[PDB]
Amino acid sequence: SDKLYRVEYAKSGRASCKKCSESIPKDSLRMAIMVQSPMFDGKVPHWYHFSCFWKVGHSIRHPDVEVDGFSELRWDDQQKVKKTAEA
Amino acid sequence: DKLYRVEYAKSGRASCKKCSESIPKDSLRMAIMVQSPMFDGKVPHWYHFSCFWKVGHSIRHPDVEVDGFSELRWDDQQKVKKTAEA
DNA sequence: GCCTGCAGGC
DNA sequence: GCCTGCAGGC
Ligand SMILES: [Zn+2]
Ligand SMILES: [Zn+2]
Repeated sequence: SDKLYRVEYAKSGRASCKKCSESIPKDSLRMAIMVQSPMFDGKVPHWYHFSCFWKVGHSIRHPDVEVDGFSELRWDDQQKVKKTAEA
Repeated sequence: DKLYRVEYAKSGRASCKKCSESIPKDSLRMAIMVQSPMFDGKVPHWYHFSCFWKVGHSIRHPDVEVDGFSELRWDDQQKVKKTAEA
């Protein structure tokens, strides 16, 4: 993907939130900023807790198109994302 | 503590202790379970379903002797039950 | 228990 | 691409 953001249920409980530094629990809703790596080719996620993600400031107009993995979310979470972005 | 286990193969890496060929992921496989003296916990010796019977393993009552039996799909439950009889 | 293949994190 | 955890084999 070439999108700037990603959302998904945490594939493990091992990722740390770039903002608050705590672990992001398996299966919890997490969002990433996708960044290029200097050490190799490929994009790499910077993960945040859902709430942590929004605190750090974001002008996401249409979550459905800008955020990779939006469609694979449970419906009510797709809403939680829209309501939050629009806020 | 049952002596046998049956399940759909969790991976494709296990090798049949009768014929030596690999046991394909999700295929129906059977094990005799053995206690390890190197660590607490049982080691399974896996077989392709058919190979299991060709080495002299024997089961009268699958339901009770074979761990995992009742989570098999129905037709596989019947296959095991009949093969055991035969 | 040890190994290994690979998924997840970075 | 490097590191590590871990599931799955034995
Ligand atoms: Zn956080
Ligand atoms: Zn075999």
